[PDB]
Amino acid sequence: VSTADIENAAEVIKYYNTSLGVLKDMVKEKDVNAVLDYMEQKGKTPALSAIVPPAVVSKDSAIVLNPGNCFNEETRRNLKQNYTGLFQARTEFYANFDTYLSYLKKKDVTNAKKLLDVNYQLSTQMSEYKQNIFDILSPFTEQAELVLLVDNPLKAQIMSVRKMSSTMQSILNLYARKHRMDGPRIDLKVAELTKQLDAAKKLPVVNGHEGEMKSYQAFLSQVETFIKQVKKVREKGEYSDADYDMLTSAFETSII
Repeated sequence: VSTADIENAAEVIKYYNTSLGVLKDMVKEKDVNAVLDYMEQKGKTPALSAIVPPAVVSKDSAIVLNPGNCFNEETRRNLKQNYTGLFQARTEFYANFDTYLSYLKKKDVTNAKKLLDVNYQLSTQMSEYKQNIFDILSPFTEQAELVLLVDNPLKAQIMSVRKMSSTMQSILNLYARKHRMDGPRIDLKVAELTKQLDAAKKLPVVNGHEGEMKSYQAFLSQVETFIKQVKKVREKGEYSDADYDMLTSAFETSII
């Protein structure tokens, strides 16, 4: 591991961290759910008390649209394509909301319903582009970690926490798709999480890191609790915010 390797690896992780924040901001799943819920309700009643969450201005678009040469050209292309597609779908989704309200003002329920249906599809697309970006990055961030943790006696444990935390967040982001739940996809990701947890459970005790070992095994126990909760929620027939918040809370406690 040279200084060039280290810089490269840092740049990869930098881009991931910026991406995590940007995608959190650009697809706020509960806000998107809220927009769609208001659209549905406004077609039934005036829904006079509602204030739908406004679309925040894009931050760090200069960074995410310009992935560096720490990624290969194909990767750079695919990242740019997915971000570009995301920003376009999001623009449309929010433009369409305004137009929808104007069709309703004109009593044009027929055209309003069609624009609602288009927005359900744009919501799914936004979420797909977001997950696509994480999926693209995953192999490269794993390589970057190996460089940065090369001399760290807890590299395997550290990497397992980072990997499983990403998988839990991916499951949360799917679960939040209230209007178009992909049950089998959630099950697939729970099976990935389970494989990660099985791998983690094989790791040895590292001598002289008594606190870190305790911390790590508490995390593993919480991951197992999370897996079991997601399975129980998957036996139910509809999304609920209570279930989402239970799961997100289970996640947050694991990373404390």
